Amino acid sequence: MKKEKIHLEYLLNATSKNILWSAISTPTGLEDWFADKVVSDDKTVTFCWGKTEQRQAGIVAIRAYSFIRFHWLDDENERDYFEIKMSYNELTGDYVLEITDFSEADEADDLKELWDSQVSKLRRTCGFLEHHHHHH
Repeated sequence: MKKEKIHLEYLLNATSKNILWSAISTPTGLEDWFADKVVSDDKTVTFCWGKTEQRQAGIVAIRAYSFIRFHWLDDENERDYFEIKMSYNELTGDYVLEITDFSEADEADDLKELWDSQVSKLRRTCGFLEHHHHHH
């Protein structure tokens, strides 16, 4: 009936730094692994695919890599809110990666398939292998 808030934890190896998801705050960082092209402006990110249909999303809050929040200019206040944290474990070297998503009970089954698919796979690949495929 009402969406559930879920923080999804991914274990990233000590080889990988903060720059992974800290890249999404900058144009050249984001378009390196997101969309065809990303043209930025002050406090607004403009995504450009094939010159037909280009989108904009404003930042809510951010600090280095401890947390970063994106939210659309079209979706000003409803359900399109996602944020990404990462923290450096000084006791081992590896990163704890925490993404805040909203999903219904029926959709949480998909997100838990994405949970087990990623957390088990990062171990056997030793680093990264992305399978949280583009839905919404």
